[PDB]
Amino acid sequence: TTPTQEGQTLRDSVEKALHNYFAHLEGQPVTDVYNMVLCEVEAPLLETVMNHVKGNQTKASELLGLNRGTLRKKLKQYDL
Amino acid sequence: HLTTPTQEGQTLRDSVEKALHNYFAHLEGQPVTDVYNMVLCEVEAPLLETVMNHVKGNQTKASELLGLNRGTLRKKLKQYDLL
Repeated sequence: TTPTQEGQTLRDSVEKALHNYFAHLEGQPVTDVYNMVLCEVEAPLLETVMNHVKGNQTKASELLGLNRGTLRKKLKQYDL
Repeated sequence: HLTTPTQEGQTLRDSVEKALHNYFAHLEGQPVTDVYNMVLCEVEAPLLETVMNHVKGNQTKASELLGLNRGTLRKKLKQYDLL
């Protein structure tokens, strides 16, 4: 009923977070942007889902629509 | 820096934390699937377009920044409709 903002949607959070990163660079060699960015999304993504199902990795997999192996593969890339 | 009423900039990783805490809180219990594609497709989408403007359509230079080959970039570039 009072004044209230919208809610930075995940798509808009990236877009404006990236955009502000392509201004503090202003021309300098930067490679592996996809792997760097995916990493900073894939870690929090992976470990936030592991809370909600309390680490039950069988239920973690059904959420992301992944496979247990594929899940535990990326899972093992961060923290067992 | 900003010594003027200004908040702390959501570092991208933090932004992923909050949007999923918030996401899952409103779905605690409902069978949700394909969150990996769904999040990925919501990160790759801006990521491609945002870079695809830093160098103005030059896909060759897009792959030199992103770090993909002109064939993973391309088939991805059009997954999120940027051919």
